[PDB]
Amino acid sequence: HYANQLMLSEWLIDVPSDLGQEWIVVVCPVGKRALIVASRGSTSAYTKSGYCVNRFSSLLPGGNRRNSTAKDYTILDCIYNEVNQTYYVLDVMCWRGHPFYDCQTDFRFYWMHSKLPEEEGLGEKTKLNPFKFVGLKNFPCTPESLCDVLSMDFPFEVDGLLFYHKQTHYSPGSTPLVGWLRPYMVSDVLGVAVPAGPLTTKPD
Ligand SMILES: CN(C)c1nc2c(c(=O)[nH]1)N(C)CN2[C@@H]1O[C@H](COP(=O)(O)OP(=O)(O)OP(=O)(O)OC[C@H]2O[C@@H](n3cnc4c(=O)[nH]c(N)nc43)[C@H](O)[C@@H]2O)[C@@H](O)[C@H]1O
Repeated sequence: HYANQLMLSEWLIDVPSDLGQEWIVVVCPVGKRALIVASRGSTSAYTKSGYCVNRFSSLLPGGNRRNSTAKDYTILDCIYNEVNQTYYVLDVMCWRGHPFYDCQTDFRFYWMHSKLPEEEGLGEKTKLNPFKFVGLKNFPCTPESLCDVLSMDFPFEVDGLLFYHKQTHYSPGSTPLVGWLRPYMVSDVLGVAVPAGPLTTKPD
């Protein structure tokens, strides 16, 4: 079935000792989690719960009129952002038929840092690509980096931060090797200094 296909995070309560040297953080936009599947001709979006929420065309190698082939299917882990009609790419499980489930995440993240941009107008709205696909940036988890990101400006309403272990592979379901925290939470839970501002402002 198409359900339980996305790797899920857990609240990050315990702080990994090798955090700054073995983990990377991703700032996530507000939106809906989605399994994306481009296969022979078209692209389909599934919910975390497994059912299709859309079937359209995209500039992904998988489905599309112009660009298609056998086992040329591509599978992504995305967060759909309504206000921007954009599918923010979080992870890649399979590209052009090359599976990446058994690969460590820092490889997966780097592999999309360069292969997504290589697709002509993937980042723009177009007749064959009505929905934009934009890869999310990941950063180091050193104190300085965390401060950098927490003071950065994003083209979307930030929902939270995901913490990935560089070594873990891709396995569907919740896992401790992937952490989650609202931005205004890092100070307490991660015991570090942080730049005052929108992203670090706690709710009272
Ligand atoms: C709690 N947690 C560990 C967590 N929460 C997350 C994320 C995340 O990575 N981790 N996100 C990427 C986002 N998120 C929160 O869950 C919401 C999920 O909404 P969305 O996936 O876009 O719509 P959807 O139709 O899947 O919504 P669901 O019925 O699942 O209802 C939302 C609930 O799913 C659960 N959930 C979603 N993602 C995760 C997740 O990744 N881990 C865990 N443990 N739980 C999650 C939470 O209870 C969340 O409140 C987000 O809006 C945000 O409030």
